[PDB]
Amino acid sequence: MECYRCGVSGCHLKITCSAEETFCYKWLNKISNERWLGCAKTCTEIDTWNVYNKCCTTNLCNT
Repeated sequence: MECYRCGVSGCHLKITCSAEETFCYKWLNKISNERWLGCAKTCTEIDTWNVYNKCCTTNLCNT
């Protein structure tokens, strides 16, 4: 599986997940609009004053 990740060129970059990294994350800073995307072994959904994070478990799901 792969997930999207972000760099200077945008958030369309692809990264291979290990077998244990069964999540793609999409972590958004609600204050700065920073996007943090990738593969992870653990993923907790978050919806606070400053953070939104969504978790998903299929290839390139963190659009």
